[PDB]
Amino acid sequence: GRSRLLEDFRNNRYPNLQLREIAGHIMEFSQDQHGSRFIQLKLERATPAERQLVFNEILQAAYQLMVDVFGNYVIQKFFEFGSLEQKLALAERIRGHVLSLALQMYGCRVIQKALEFIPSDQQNEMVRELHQHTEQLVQDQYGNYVIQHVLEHGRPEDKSKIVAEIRGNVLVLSQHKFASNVVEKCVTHASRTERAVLIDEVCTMNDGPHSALYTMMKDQYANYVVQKMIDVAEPGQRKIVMHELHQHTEQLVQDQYGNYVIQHVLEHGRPEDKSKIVAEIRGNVLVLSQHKFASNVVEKCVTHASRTERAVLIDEVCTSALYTMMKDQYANYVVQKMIDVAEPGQRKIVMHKIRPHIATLRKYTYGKHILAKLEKYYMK
Repeated sequence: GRSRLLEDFRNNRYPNLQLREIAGHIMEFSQDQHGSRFIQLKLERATPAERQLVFNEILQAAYQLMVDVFGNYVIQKFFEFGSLEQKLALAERIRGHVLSLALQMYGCRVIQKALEFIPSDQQNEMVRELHQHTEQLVQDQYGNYVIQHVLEHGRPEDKSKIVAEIRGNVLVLSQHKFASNVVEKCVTHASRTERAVLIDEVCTMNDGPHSALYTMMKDQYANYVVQKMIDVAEPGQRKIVMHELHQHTEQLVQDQYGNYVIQHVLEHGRPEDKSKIVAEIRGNVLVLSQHKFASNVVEKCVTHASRTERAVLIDEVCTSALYTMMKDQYANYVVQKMIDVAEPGQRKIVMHKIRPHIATLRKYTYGKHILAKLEKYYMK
């Protein structure tokens, strides 16, 4: 059913086609996978008159195109390169349907592009329609992305309304697959008072099987919220959060999701918190390096601990444990990190233990990675 023009374009018959040559076929091209991309790349360098001619053929079906798999990109580009009254015309079609679009797969991207390029007075009239269903949007598969956009670029009063909607549900929404992204953006972009209240909510003692903080640290989605809370919490609330983390470090370094929080503390935390984590895995480097989840924790300890702590962690393996670790799929990366970070006096000891197995390492998958990394310092 395609026109001969669109079929020729898809078959690469017109290498230098222009927007003027597809007049009368803009709707057909916008709904085609390759024709839509043609309008996109051309929409950025055409005169406003040429854009207006393209805009004329899609105005009546603009609301249809906003949810189309391929036509929505043409609507997005008109927000990114169209004139003022064109964006006001597109925004007028969205008025009354902001909720319906924000919940759609491609409509949520049209809503984001709209709030990004339309004047502020139209952003306000559009974001006020979002505040009516904030609780519904933060948990939606696509509505949460619109709420995140307001938390990153909206007005502080708009962010306060979103924070107030999250208040009292911080624990539950942190564990939600999509609301966790919204809760994290609140901790990042709310005021220091608002985010201190949100952090304080999960710092309260509850009667649940685990504390609110410990439950979040081991949760699939809420642990990403804990990491952001650790970054921004004031020293008072920070000591409370880190205290709960230290009480469960042994389980967290091996948990499927808790190990990420431990890694975050090792990368960005205070040296005192890093030292207590190093002290916990100290004595178990061999076992934890072969663990599918705890191996990345041990690797971060070798990378971020102090020189004296690294010396003890590295010497613990040298007294063989290195052979078992080089043959392991997870512990292999721990050995390579130890070679890079060890002081030259201790690196000689590590390379002296790897030396008897050099001829056998090439059989293992990562043995090449070990030999190529040994070549950087061995006998140099």
